[PDB]
Amino acid sequence: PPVLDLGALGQDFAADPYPTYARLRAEGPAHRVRTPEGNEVWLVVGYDRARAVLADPRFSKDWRNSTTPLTEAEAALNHNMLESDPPRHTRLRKLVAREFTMRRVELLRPRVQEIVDGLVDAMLAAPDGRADLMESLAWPLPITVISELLGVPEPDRAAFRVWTDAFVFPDDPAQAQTAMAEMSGYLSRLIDSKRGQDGEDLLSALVRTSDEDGSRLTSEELLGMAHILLVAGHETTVNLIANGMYALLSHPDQLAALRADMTLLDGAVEEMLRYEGPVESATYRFPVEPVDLDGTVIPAGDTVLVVLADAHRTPERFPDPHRFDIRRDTAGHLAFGHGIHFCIGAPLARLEARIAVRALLERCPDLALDVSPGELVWYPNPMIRGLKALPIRWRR
Ligand code: HEM
Ligand SMILES: C[C@@H]1C[C@H](N(C)C)[C@@H](O)[C@H](OC2CCCCCCCCCCC2)O1
Repeated sequence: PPVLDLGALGQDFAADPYPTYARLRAEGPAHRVRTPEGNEVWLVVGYDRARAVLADPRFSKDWRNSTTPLTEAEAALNHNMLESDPPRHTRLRKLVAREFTMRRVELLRPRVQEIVDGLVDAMLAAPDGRADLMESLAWPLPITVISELLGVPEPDRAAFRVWTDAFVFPDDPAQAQTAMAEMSGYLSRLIDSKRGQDGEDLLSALVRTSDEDGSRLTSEELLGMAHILLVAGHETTVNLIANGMYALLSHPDQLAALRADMTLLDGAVEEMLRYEGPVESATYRFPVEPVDLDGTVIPAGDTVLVVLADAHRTPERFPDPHRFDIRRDTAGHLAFGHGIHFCIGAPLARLEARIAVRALLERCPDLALDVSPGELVWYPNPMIRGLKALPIRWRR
């Protein structure tokens, strides 16, 4: 079986990748491909198998188990809980699990509500009643919340939309590398700027942790932890809010239902995650030994991508999978992963999305998509499902 080239597709595959994935699931669970970027990885498709592989400790997240080389810039950033296995994963996550529980997150609700209120105020002041939702709300909300939590100064934040329109979605390989180096350079200087200043933000608390005992949180892990916590939502929450609003605006009858009964709101957010969540493939996994998936043997050290998008379109698990239905049973979706690496930010992502979605519906009369779906442009990236821009309008 050849290597299916996804850069060849090309296309087209950016707009709607799903039939490709379903086409593979038909044959079997595991498939060699080459990305638009051009790397040889395995894809794992189909719900049951995707779910199992996410939580299977035969598939490592530690790059020591991978045969793929890292650049120096990549390596500088990889001492984080997501690119670790137990016991390191266990020790790292314990350092911040208390910060991110539902109940600690619930305390942020007034402030999140306040940030959204202000962003929409600003949005609604447009004379023509037209906006790009990505710029006015989807981007600035998550960055503002996570920057306050971690103590990134307001003037420093604009650089991050630049670095992420690079780490996450490049446009040139060397420039993703440059972005990485600059980001790491900056986070290191930010870390140093907290020392001895008695800050109460999370980054200042992590600095003292590391300084009190380097075996509990090394200086590399400290930088890794700042990095992962900061990037995670720039790539994800931004896209859930934009993909989800697009979902709703492009299924007017679901929008109408949600307007008629806002108690449906949490369920609608879940179905935005199921139908078009931002993570289309989970982060890299590395078999620690050959792994046989229904007669396909994945060799030790190869790159394995769990395709969450396909799992979410598996009809035996999610009937009429292509229907966006805000009242669907979404229980068991994979949009936040599964197993020891299950999303730590999930309560915070859900709080930000639920508040943003509610504010839009409540405050934008006759909110509409302001281009046809066919004119929207999705990033070519097959790991992150995200839009370049989301034009909307409302009645002024
Ligand atoms: C809608 C928004 C979000 C989505 C869809 C999402 C999705 C995910 C997924 C799928 C994973 C598992 C990756 C894998 O197994 O390969 C994950 C892990 C992780 N997420 Fe989230 N995420 C979101 C928001 C956030 C936010 C806001 C934060 C930071 C507060 C965050 C921090 C992390 C961290 C640190 C991990 C690694 C956890 C571990 O390895 O134990 N995420 N996320
Ligand atoms: C550590 C990984 C390595 C990948 N690589 C090509 C440099 C990158 O795309 C990924 O993604 C970001 C956010 C985008 C993927 C979201 C998956 C779940 C969020 C957890 C944080 C990962 C960081 O960070």
